[PDB]
Amino acid sequence: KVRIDCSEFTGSIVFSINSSYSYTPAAYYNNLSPALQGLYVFGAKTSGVDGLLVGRETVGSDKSYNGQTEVRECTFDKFDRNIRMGHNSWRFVFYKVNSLNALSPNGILYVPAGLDDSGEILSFYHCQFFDGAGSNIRLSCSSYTMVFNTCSFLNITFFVDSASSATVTCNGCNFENPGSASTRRYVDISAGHTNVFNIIGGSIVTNSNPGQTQALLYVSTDNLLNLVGVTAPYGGHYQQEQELGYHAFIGGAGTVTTSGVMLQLRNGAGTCPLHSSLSTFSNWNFGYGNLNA
Amino acid sequence: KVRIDCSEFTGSIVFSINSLSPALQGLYVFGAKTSGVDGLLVGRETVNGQTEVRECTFDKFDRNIRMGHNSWRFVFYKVNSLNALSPNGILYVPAGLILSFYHCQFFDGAGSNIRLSCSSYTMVFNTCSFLNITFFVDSASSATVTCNGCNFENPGSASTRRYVDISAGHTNVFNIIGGSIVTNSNPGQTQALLYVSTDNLLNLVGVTAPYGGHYQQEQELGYHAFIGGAGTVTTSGVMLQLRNGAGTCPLHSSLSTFSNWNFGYGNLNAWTVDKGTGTSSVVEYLANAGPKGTEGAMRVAPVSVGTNVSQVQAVTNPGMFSMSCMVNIATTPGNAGQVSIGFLDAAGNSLPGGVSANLGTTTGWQVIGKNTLRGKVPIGAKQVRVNIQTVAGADVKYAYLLCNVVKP
Amino acid sequence: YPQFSSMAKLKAFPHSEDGQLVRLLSWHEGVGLGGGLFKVSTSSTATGNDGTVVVASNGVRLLRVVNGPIWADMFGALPNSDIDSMPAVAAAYAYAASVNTDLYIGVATYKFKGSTPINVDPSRAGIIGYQGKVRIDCSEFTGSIVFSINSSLSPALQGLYVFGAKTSGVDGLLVGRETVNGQTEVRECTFDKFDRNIRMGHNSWRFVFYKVNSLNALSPNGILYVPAGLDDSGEILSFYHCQFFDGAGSNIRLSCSSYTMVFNTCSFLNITFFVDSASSATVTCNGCNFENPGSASTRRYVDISAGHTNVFNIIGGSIVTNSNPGQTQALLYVSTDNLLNLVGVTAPYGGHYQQEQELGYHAFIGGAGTVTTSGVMLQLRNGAGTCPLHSSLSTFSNWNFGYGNLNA
Amino acid sequence: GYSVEYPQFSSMAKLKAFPHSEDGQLVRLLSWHEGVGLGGGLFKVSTSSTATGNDGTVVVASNGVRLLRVVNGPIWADMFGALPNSDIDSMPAVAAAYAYAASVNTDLYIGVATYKFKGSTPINVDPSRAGIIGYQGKVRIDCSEFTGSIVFSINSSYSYTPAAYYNNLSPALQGLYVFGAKTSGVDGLLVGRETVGSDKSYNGQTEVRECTFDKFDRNIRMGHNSWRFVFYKVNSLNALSPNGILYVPAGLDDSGEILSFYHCQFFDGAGSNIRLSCSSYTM
Repeated sequence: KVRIDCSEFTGSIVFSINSSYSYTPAAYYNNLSPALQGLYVFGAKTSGVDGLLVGRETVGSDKSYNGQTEVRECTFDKFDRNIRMGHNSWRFVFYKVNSLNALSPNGILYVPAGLDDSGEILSFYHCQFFDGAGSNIRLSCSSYTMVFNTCSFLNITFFVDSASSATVTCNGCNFENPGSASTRRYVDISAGHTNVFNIIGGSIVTNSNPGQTQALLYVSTDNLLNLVGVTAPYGGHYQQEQELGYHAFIGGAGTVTTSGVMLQLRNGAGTCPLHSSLSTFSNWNFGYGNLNA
Repeated sequence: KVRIDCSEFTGSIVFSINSLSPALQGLYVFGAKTSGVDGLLVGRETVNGQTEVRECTFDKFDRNIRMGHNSWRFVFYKVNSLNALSPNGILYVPAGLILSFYHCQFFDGAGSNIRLSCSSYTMVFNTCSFLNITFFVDSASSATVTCNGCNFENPGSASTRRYVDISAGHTNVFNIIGGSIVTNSNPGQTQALLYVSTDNLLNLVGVTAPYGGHYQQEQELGYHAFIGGAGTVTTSGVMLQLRNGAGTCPLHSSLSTFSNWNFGYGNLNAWTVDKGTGTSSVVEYLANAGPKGTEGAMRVAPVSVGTNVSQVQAVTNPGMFSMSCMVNIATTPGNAGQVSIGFLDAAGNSLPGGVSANLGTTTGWQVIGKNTLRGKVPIGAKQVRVNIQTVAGADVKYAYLLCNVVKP
Repeated sequence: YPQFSSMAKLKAFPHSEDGQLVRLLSWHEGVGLGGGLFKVSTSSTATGNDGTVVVASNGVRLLRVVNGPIWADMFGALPNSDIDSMPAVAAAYAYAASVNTDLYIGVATYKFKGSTPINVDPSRAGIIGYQGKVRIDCSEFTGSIVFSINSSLSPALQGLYVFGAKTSGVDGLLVGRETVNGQTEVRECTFDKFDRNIRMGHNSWRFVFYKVNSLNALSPNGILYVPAGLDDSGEILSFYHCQFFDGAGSNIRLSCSSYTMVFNTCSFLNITFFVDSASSATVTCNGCNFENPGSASTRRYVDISAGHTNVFNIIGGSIVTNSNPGQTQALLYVSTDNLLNLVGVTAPYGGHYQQEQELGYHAFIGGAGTVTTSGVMLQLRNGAGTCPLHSSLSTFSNWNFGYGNLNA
Repeated sequence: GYSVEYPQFSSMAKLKAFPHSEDGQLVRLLSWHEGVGLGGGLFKVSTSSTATGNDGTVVVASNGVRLLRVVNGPIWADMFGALPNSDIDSMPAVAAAYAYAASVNTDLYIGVATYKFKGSTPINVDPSRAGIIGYQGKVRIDCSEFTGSIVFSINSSYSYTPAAYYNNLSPALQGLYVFGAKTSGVDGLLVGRETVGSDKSYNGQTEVRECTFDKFDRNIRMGHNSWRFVFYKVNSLNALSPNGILYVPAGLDDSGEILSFYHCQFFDGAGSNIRLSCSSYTM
């Protein structure tokens, strides 16, 4: 129950977490105690003031051994970027960490491209990511692997535009639009190649809005979206045909796979197919240029 | 940062845990790699609560962490284990005995590894990392290991050690879900980094299979693939690195798209042989003629006109594929021929997304298909057809025609 | 002094007082690097370079008051940052060459982006790390070559670890030019993860390589490539204590005719040395090691595969063969009309030798060329055994019954 | 004319004793030792820094405020208080300077002079991180009073990368005339390590250049992981041991690949010789 009011702080970052060692004793000590615990840290949405920097702003003379560092039971609120990955952002674990109401469009959680010695299993357990006023999560770094376990993504979009080899795994997470009338996507893998997004279990909740004019899940060419053990939602406000030209849940020219997915066959409003890549029938869109098949 | 120096401790084990605070928390416990001196024993050496070890590091013991007989449910959180003396020193579950690990790091063994040898034993790792160590599973029967969101890597290492080696027993299961498998370039990866033995299973879900130019697993297997062993491999939502400039390889024999791919039938069945007008062209099965000299091979020496050997099988979107071939050109006028992969719908119509690999003129056993025979399964595809074309006047042996379409 | 926090602020201000001294705190805002005193000149028409000559927005020149050496930070290079430093380093080198002084680069990591090569003119200036482990990250560079060395003395390049990301079509170092006296050296540099790490082009200068490392290239000729057609490059290419290793499929290929290369105390590890020049290529290796360390791979060490009158000399040094499943092919190959001379070196033997699979008989060297031996030693006390080297060294006539009879 | 560009301090002691209070302020150290005119430079005052003091590049004032040296180029020993031509043991200052230099992957330079090395603590050069370079090749190191097992060892801290990238980029030792007094048990240079480590040491491409080792027990001795070292213009002379000029003992691990010597002079006449006893060794 410690609250840190940073409304009058004008620095670039309030907290940074980075080891002073390249190997030992960091390989013995990082895991013994949390780096930050029990702190509710909030600002006043001042431009240029970030909450937490994970790693360092610039590449060090040597590597910084940050593996096994923990941020626990903390909230970062009303900063420009609440949590930002820097160099040497590897094997950090966030347990019961909340990020909310950030100023930047990437303010909830930002992983910029170009990071050195970063990307090994950035883990989040029981974390809450929330906004609704334009801030989102964006993963832009290549060869970056993140795991979210029992986390909540509320009124935000999870953007992945890494050039290559991003892997996001969500186990038991809930994606929801509570209170909001926004048509924003839940997950948007918009660029690069060999990017993988896994939705394993959890729930996808789609509360009614004026009309869902775009697909809530989007996977671009050469990327993969895997749905495992999850129920595909349906609502009468679903109007994804405005974007795609047809009534389907997922957009984009990437690939979707389905394992243990359920449909709401019991929904009075109806049910829709998930993605073009799951088409049962050949020449489904008459893309052959003829009527063959 | 509490530091427990056990370099002069001469006992069998330093700590034991036997019967909701954690049992241990906040301790760096290290030894001097003295033989017979173990760090942590979970349970007793001789034959219903939940207990936890958090925020501890075990280092430089014979066996850092060892499981014993105990009925309590154990959970590890932010535990490091590194640099042990015993070959099983990182973590050892002996035979004759759910164990859960969260954000634990098992690394820098310098010869020490993880070994699960206990039958009917279940282990779960979440957001853990296994670095410069091997994970052995030689349980007699029914061992289960599930790694969700974990990383297997060789950071800064030249070693060709395996990442996962399921080496014995039956009905042992190893699941890799999400996370990452990273293979930094080394002097040459001449053995498979994943191995699943007979009657055992390796399941890969939602993880990207890496590729690197240093991959040389054919030295062990006789053919270019990622996983060895006569067990079974399943894939669901697995991504292949189709745009990797060095190439891509199939994953396992158990995922072969085509029948009689290794000519283990003892014949050329399942392969459609079309000599064309070249009735004189010879297409024969040759025993003990492949790369290892212990496997079948198909020799094709066309005369006057080329010969095409093909096989078609069922496949459908969604899917990704990669194929490798073992080819030995004895002699050829020019380009010896071409291996090609095409897709068709159920009505036989050819579809876009076909790929081909030219055989060239170099003699001797060689891998074909690395950066050529790969891609995405086109939408609406219902059949996949491989065709092996050999030009007239060329004499070529073919072996291990391994294609994988990674999908459920 | 009047103070400006950044180059942008310095350029934007309307400087009007001739001779006035102003202080630049830093080239980039807040970094505290690249700053210094500048003198306003209203008469100067010198070309701006954003380093020693700054042209303000109003056209007034500011001339850097230099107290000491030129640093790339003075031209806007940002060490240990994700910003592209190549324009600043290129501009700094251009100034350095203009005053016939080497460009010193401080120890740090620099990112090279874009597609514009830097051409080092060794008759004017080299690029020298001062002093330590300087890293030049070219992973995002998309040009044909990062560095070229061409005039048409201090070393041209020294103390630099230059690496890419194995992007196809992006080469590391080109010595000479793409199209048709003087001596210059490349020393203490590492080239890593390019398509072709080092490629020879057209040039009349005698190049010497000292303590140069080349490894892990994408191209099959990626370690070191001497293409055919280099008629204008008549000088001997010399290498001293250079390491060519861990190619991950990349190799050395000499394809140019009438071309001579000399290697002294170099190591060729986990790579093949190819020579396929049409005629009159000469490679001499004195005190070199050819080995397959850590990977135990069966790939050939030396393959003189084509042409005529090509000579490969192995003088002293060592040929080491680590054990594998089976050495099913000869590690040394010399084709028809070519010559491999072995002098004062020990031929190795191992029980894994299975060269009869390729040759039909048990011998160390393959090919229909010629092998000579002077002062060569055999491992006569090797318990696994010993084998003959080559057919061309046959003691007895009609040894293979190639006469078509039993004569002799 | 009594104005100065930056606040000036005549010695390291005065710099540390002053109560620095203005964050970011640039101050000038005229010299490490008062009046000597060596080791000076510009320092940036930092009140936020928690970096460990080393009395060279990171200075901690008496009030705890850090002063950070503005360094352009290699590290010099006189930045850490090393004094030319002195009777005081210079090995602690050079060891401290090298420790920082290696920590930032930068070579250590030593100014032209004669230095005395006393005590018994060897300097272990990590060729993957930093070398020790005598300025203009005219550095003399008097080890007559050194009682340790070896003056210098050269061994990498890595088993593979980045040693495969860095070892070649600069010499491990250059421009040093190192001599002892033939006291038994004191060796000059150890190439590799004394004992087999848990992992191998990637020492390939490491260079000793323009150095002389003289009047030691064994001047140059090969240890474990002694592979692909190159010695250029290195001289070994007047050693005590019968194998003192250059000794390769038997039993060495991960050793023997192309140990190379260019323009080296091996001379004695008083009983010391070269002996290669290790198997599978190529020189």
